[PDB]
Amino acid sequence: SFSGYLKLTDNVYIKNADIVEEAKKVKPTVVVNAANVYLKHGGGVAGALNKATNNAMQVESDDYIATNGPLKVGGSCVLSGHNLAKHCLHVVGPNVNKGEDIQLLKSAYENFNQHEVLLAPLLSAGIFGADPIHSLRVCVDTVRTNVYLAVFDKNLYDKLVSSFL
Ligand SMILES: CCn1cc(NC(=O)c2ccc(F)cc2)cn1
Repeated sequence: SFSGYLKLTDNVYIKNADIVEEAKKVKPTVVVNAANVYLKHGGGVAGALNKATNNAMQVESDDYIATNGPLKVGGSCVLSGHNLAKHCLHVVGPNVNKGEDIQLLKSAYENFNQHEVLLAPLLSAGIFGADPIHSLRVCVDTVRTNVYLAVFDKNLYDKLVSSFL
């Protein structure tokens, strides 16, 4: 199971880890992707997860978009986890670098509540432009299921833990 995590709350855990390496190691039932509405996994966590699947995640995602159209900001879809997990929950947090409503971050985290346990990144953090400290606060105040957060950046992980209220 998950190892080396710091317990933040009853159900939220955090670790300084590369979510791809963490997924390959644990093979969780659900790995969360920091997706965009088009499921175009170009960079950040999405680009890294997709590259780990040898682009199979992108091929599957393009078929999903061709059939269903884009996701909503704050929405999600469950697709295959490929070699990383049983499932990948593609969750679209608001991208503040695209002027998207940061209030949609709570709606984005609500998708995690449909899964009993998840391996996840901080939504809207990194290249999505939101403050990761704010993302962690929304996560702990929204998610009620067991979430294991992987924070790639050591310095950010330390800042998140040391400032956690
Ligand atoms: C650790 C590497 N890294 C940190 C960030 N983000 C921030 O720290 C931040 C802080 C305040 C903001 F208003 C927006 C973003 C993205 N990558």
